[PDB]
Order: sequence, then C-alpha cells, then structure tokens
Amino acid sequence: HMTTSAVNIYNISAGASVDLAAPVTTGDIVTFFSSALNLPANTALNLLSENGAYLLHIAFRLQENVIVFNSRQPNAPWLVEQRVSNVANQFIGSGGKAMVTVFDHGDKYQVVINEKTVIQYTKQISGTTSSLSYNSTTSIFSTVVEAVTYTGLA
Amino acid sequence: KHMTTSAVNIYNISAGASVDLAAPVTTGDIVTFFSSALNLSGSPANTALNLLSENGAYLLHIAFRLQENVIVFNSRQPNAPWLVEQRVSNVANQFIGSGGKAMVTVFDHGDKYQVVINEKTVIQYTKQISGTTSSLSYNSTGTSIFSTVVEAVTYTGLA
Ligand SMILES: CC(=O)N[C@@H]1[C@@H](O)[C@H](O[C@@H]2O[C@H](CO)[C@H](O)[C@H](O[C@H]3O[C@H](CO)[C@H](O)[C@H](O)[C@H]3NC(C)=O)[C@H]2O[C@@H]2O[C@@H](C)[C@@H](O)[C@@H](O)[C@@H]2O)[C@@H](CO)O[C@H]1O
Ligand SMILES: CC(=O)N[C@@H]1[C@@H](O)[C@H](O[C@@H]2O[C@H](CO)[C@H](O)[C@H](O[C@H]3O[C@H](CO)[C@H](O)[C@H](O)[C@H]3NC(C)=O)[C@H]2O[C@@H]2O[C@@H](C)[C@@H](O)[C@@H](O)[C@@H]2O)[C@@H](CO)O[C@H]1O
Repeated sequence: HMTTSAVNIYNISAGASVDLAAPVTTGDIVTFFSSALNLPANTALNLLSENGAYLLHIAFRLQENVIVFNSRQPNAPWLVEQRVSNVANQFIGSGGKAMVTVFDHGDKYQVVINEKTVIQYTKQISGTTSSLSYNSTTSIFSTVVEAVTYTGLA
Repeated sequence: KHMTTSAVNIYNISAGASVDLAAPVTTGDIVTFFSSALNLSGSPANTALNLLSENGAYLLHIAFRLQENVIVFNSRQPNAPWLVEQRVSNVANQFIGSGGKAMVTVFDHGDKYQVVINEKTVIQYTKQISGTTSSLSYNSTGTSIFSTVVEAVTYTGLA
C-alpha cells in the first residue's frame, strides 16, 4: 500500500538518446542538467514515446532568439509550435550551468528553466515517455547532459 | 485555475549552513541534495543533511558516519532528545558506481520519507514527526563527505 518512487540517472551525449528504465507518465518529472551555458547551433531536448513520437520537443534557437515547443507523430509532420521569445532571458542569473525541468501533468507539460516556468504546454500527443534525446550540431549546453527522472510519484 | 502548477527551487547550501525554503516541502514533494564531490578516505567527520519544520524540529536527519561506517536516520523535536534511530550499515556500499559526485533524494510520502542515494533506495523511513519541511541544513560537525557547497533542488506543488 505504500508508495515506492524511483530515481534514475542518465548521461546523454549531444546527438544521443537513452531509453528509460522507468517510463515517465502523469505525475512524474524529468530534469536535464547542463554543466555549461553557451549562450551556437540550434539545440533540442526531447521526450519520446515508445513508437518514436516526439511528445515534447524543446528547441533552443539562439540566432532566431526563440525557444520552440512542439510535438510530432512518428514519420509525420511537426504539429503546432508554441514559442517563447528571448533565449538568454530565460536563463537570467544562470551562470555557467542550467537545468531544464519537465513536469508531466497529464494534459500539459510544465517546463521550468532553473526556477522559472517558461511554458504550460498543452499536449498535442498524449502517452508515456519511454526515451529522451539531446540534439545539436556548438550546443548551448554541455557535451553531456545529465537527465534525472523521478517516477512512481502518482 | 484548474491546471497543476508545480515549482522548482534551487539552493546552494555550504557546509555548516541552513536555508529557509521559499516553497515548503509537503506530502508528494521531493528534495534532492546534489554533491559535486564524494570523499570516503584528515578523514571526514560525521556529515548530516537535514529537513526541518518551522519550529526547528528535525523531521529527517540523515547522518553519514564514515568512521563508524553507518548512515543514521532520525528525528528530533525542538530542544528535545533524539528519537529512535534507523541505521544502514556500510556507507561506501551505498555509493557504488557514484564516481566523483552523488545525489541524495528524499520523497515525502506522507507517512514515510523514502531516501534514495543515486538510484538506490536505502530506507523507507517511517516518520517519527510529521508536518511540512520549511528549511534544510548541512552539518559537518570539520571535514565533509560531500562538496563544500551542496545544491538542493526542491520539486513542490506536485499533489
Ligand atoms: C515560423 C515557423 O513556423 N517556422 C517553422 C520552423 O520552426 C520549422 O522548423 C522545424 O521546427 C521543428 C519544431 O516545430 C523542429 O525544431 C525542426 O528541427 C528539428 O527537427 C528536424 C527534422 O524535422 C531536424 O531533426 C532538426 O535537426 C531538429 N532540430 C533540432 C535542434 O533538434 C525544425 O526544422 C529545422 O530547422 C529549421 C529552422 C529549418 O532549418 C529546417 O530546414 C530544419 O529541418 C519548419 C519545419 O517544420 O517550419 C517552419 O515553418
Ligand atoms: C548506538 C546508538 O544508539 N548510539 C547513539 C548515537 O548515535 C547518538 O548520537 C547522536 O545521534 C543523533 C541521531 O540519532 C545525531 O546524529 C547526533 O549528532 C548531531 O546532533 C548533535 C546534537 O544532539 C550535534 O549537533 C552533532 O553535531 C550532530 N551531528 C551531525 C553530523 O549533524 C549524535 O550525537 C553526536 O554524535 C555522537 C556519536 C556523540 O559524539 C555525541 O556526543 C554527539 O552529540 C547518541 C545521542 O543521541 O545516543 C547514542 O546512544
């Protein structure tokens, strides 16, 4: 009858993916920790489902000066973008490191950069997150990002 | 309105320092202490991480005792004797594959605190004192098992 939660720790290199040992579902959390901020080509952090849908794609675009949030079915076009302007402003007082937290709230992903909520993203695709990935060409983050998941919360 | 709003707060806690939480930790919430070092050798003095209530009760005291080779979990009311210890033997074994850093996570599950070192649950601690956590502290008696600054991250507004 007691709640047993879990912590899993992943080291994700730029241009790499990890399968989750414990999937992320409603009530759960993933935080991506970067040991650098540069602050560089477009850089993305992704939550994917088992079938390869992008449940949440977070694209940091320094030159265009926007963070793009979107979803995509496998082998299908991108869905409707949500944008937040001014990338640097989302990392105020960040120093030489950063964290990006995604709360799975069932109907929404709440994305928090350090302590600042940057979007309450209305989901365009539902389901459990079974993998994470980190894409860059010149990343805004450290070459290895540490992802920590907190699961079995609900 | 109807949507869930959770919060992330980040604290830098020096050895021998405390922080008051901007958002209290309650049932359903999480705190993780991140150390950028792990010293298991001038050998470290007993080192503790603490969750305290507003009146200064130790809701959860986690004492890493390298020389005695045990981790002690306990609680204490303000100005009162320590309550019943729970112990886990062999400190180094709890940090296997840790490398040069470590994390200590506490889940507040209402009736219990679940403590996880890296990925390993080390105790399901039945609470001896209940209530919200309003501050955290880091005590090294001397030399610490962790980095001089430990970063605490709280995840709140989960329930
Ligand atoms: C104003 C407007 O609507 N602009 C649209 C662009 O934003 C679109 O660009 C794509 O946006 C996607 C999210 O909606 C996504 O970020 C995508 O890049 C990512 O996915 C592609 C494959 O589709 C590649 O894997 C990229 O490497 C990957 N990026 C990262 C950082 O992981 C964007 O497309 C790329 O970037 C744009 C700027 C162009 O250079 C494209 O040629 C790239 O493929 C665009 C397409 O959906 O639609 C515009 O209307
Ligand atoms: C086998 C057994 O039951 N042993 C008992 C000891 O473990 C008790 O020691 C105290 O244990 C506490 C948790 O139960 C706690 O760790 C405490 O140290 C902490 O609190 C004291 C104030 O009470 C000081 O502030 C310490 O600095 C602080 N330590 C840390 C790291 O935060 C323990 O007491 C200290 O350590 C022991 C080993 C002796 O040196 C004491 O004189 C110290 O005060 C003990 C007392 O509750 O009961 C034993 O039976």
